[PDB]
Amino acid sequence: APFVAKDIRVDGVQGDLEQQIRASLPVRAGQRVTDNDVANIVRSLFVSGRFDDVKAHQEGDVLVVSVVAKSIISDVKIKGNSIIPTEALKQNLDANGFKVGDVLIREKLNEFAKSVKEHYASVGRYNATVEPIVNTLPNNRAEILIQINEDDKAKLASLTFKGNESVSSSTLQEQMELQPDSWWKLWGNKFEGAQFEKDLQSIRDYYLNNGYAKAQITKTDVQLNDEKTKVNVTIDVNEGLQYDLRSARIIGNLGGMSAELEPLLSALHLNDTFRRSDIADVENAIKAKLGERGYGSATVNSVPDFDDANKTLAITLVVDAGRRLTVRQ
Repeated sequence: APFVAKDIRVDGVQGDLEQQIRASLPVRAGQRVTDNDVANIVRSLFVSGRFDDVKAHQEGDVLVVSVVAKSIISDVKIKGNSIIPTEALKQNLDANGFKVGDVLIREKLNEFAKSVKEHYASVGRYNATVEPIVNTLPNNRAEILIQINEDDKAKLASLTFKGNESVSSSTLQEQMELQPDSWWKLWGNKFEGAQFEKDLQSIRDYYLNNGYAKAQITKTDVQLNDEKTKVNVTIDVNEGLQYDLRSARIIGNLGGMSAELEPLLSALHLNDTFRRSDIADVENAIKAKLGERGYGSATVNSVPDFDDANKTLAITLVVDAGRRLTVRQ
């Protein structure tokens, strides 16, 4: 849709190149320009090889040209490398166009990372990870960082606890199967060794097996290492107040049985420190009991109610019994 380009902005870039883009622009501040002219700019730009993307529209009186330029490589560095010597990894980069000269092509980077993974596997580190990182820098440049873990893991260095008001470090780490100097599989990336999932329970269980029935575990850090041995771990825990059990009131669909279920709240110790494990064993018999009469899908669910103020807690075992059975011969 033709128009007069009073100004001509060029958006993607800085200096160096912003300059040469301008200097080659087939068009002139001031003239009026067709779709066709503008296409000519955009195609000329793409043919250089230098851009992942070029667009061009009118923004009032100015022809704007946005752009996204291939970075060029300032430093290449590798951490975690350890039995493929850096010499050879550096040689590989340099054969695959990741010399410092060069214009980074990002996809070839991931291809390169895959290929190094495949070499680590000809030497039997089938768990290796080779993840490349690109930090971008001004002047249309960037540096490359190849991160390598040749196994996952290495030995666990330190656990550290934050927000543990009342319970000590030393206590919680007896709750945990994972002790220092035992290994710490890190399943690449980002999903805590499976078994550490376990131990976060042990803990939750134990604040709940000892009053603190708000204890949410807040967050968890993992500190790797530069070389990818040793890791430091940090568990952030919010204990909250340490409640007590006053009432133990039941509801819902009990399939008659209210009868013989009410005698079950009884090896409970009302007006004493709350406890999940006790509260559970109730649900267990409640559920065994309902099972006798053929209700063996019955579901208990411990809702609560709080005196934060007066330090106590009101149990509401919502039950219901998934049908009765009746087999008949």
